[PDB]
Amino acid sequence: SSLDNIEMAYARQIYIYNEKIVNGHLQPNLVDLCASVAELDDKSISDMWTMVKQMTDVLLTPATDALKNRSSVEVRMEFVRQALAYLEQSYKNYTLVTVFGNLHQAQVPGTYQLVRSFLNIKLPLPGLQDGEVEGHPVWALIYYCMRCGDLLAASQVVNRAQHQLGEFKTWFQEYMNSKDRRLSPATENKLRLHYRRALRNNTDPYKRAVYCIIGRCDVTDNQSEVADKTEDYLWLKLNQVCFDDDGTSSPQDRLTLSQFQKQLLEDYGESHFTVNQQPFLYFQVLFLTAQFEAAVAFLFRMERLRCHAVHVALVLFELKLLLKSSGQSAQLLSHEPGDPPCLRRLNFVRLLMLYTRKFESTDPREALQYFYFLRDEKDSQGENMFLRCVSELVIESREFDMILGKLENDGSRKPGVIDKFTSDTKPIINKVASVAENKGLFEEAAKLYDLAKNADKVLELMNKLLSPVVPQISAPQSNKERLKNMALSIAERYRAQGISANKFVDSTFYLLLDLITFFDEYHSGHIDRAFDIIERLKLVPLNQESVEERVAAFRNFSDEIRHNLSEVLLATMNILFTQFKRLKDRDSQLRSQARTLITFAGMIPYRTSGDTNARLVQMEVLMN
Repeated sequence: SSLDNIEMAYARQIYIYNEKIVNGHLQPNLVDLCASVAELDDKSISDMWTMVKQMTDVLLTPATDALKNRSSVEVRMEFVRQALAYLEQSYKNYTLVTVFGNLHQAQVPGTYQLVRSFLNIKLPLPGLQDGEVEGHPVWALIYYCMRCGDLLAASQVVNRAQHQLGEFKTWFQEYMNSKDRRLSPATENKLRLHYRRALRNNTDPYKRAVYCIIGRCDVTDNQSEVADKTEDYLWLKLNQVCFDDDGTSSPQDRLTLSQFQKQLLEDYGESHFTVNQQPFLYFQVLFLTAQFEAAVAFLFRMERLRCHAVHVALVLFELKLLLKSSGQSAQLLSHEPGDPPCLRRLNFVRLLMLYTRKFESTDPREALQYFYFLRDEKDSQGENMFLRCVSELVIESREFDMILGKLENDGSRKPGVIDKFTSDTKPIINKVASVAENKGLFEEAAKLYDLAKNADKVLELMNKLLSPVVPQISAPQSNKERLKNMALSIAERYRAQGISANKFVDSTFYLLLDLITFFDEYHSGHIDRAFDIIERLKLVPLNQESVEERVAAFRNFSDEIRHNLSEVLLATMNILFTQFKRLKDRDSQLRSQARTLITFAGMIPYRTSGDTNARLVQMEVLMN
């Protein structure tokens, strides 16, 4: 098996997810099934799924293309709110463990008191301004209340520092009471002027940071003294991004979400974030900024972490969030000319195929579960992608019994892996059989048509396969022996089970087998038994009385039968010629039969009739 513990754990979740789809039961959320796998791995994987769950928990318009939803301002703003919520709750957890040692012992206080207990450890310094509030510097209290996502707690601190904060009291009030955490253009410019004029080059880093979080200003300043870690930097910038240009505000000192997204993907990039040691940190950077496709593409190239990237993509696919490439030939990560900037396309088919191809040779059962995600996908020619992957896997692996089921001698069918995806498995088996047929795998196709109980196609292909080998020697491990044996198996099973194709195809098949028996007795030297066979077949005439009706019947015999007339005539003539020598009136009728064959041969057009008729007459001459 090529699947490791986590990869296999994921596969089981896909098995469960698919089982519910097929049986029309209440379908549990895939993200939840996948998140439970993090228990078997580090906290990075648990944190990844926690983030993914929150970033994809947004309100989407139903029955709508992912591009329309992903491009709407409502959805884009909700991604930011979900990212800010995650980053704020994450920091509040870091504060709970800092004060209580671990999240277990926190068993809860309000944000204001929690921050106070936190500053005892965080700030057990000179530059701070505007005094304290109940023992701790006011701006540190405000910043960390905001960093924990509790604006009400921050306002309580402001309400207790009205004295020295000045006009910031009313600015924070408007900010908190605004629905989108945004000041009015007039108050924002006022604050911005106040920041540039006075509070720039200030000694209280918390004051500067709080000011331009509220004012969404100094966007090139990362406030590193207080927002020293990557998540603090994401939280800061996401609080400052402006989505669309309203046409009235000044663009100076403004950070749009598009720029910020392109700064992290293009300008900074993998290298900046110490990528190999902390690939999940860059994945978080991309995913928290709603660059889902680029995030998946990035993590997918980390082959040790590829399963995580694939199953995040499956969640995005199932939630109708994923932006998919139009074609299967595009790169893994691409973009279309009319898509908004920073929105990218993921080649979903390619990503899934590259993943299954790692293990479909050793674990075909699992690969089939992942193929089912392509049941609604179509290839460049319009074929169902799930059936195409199934057909190719079946044909290339030759695991016909396991995947498609096993036909038993009594006509029953043992279920296969395919039975887990439907109850009407016959059309799928037939489809795979046709694919094998178009590829020239006629023996394989016939077996598959037999599994599908498609008698017309089985005997059609067997006629095509038997016809060339009818006169050949049934040598061990030869093509004729193999084809003859599977023809005898079919004949026996079909006779016992009462199965029959259309009369024309059906009679051709059993006549081809009867001729195979004729030649085998002939090649084995059983001249008399061979003669008894061909006579009972009433195929060629042995007396002038039967010549006319044999010529008539030959006009409706299949090309497969007509192709073998030459060898039937030669072998039959040699039988009469052999029986003639062994006598040395038995002669009159023996040479009369030979002359009947020549007469019959002359009235019938058949392959190689010139050289054959010559050889027949040459044997007759050695009898008269």
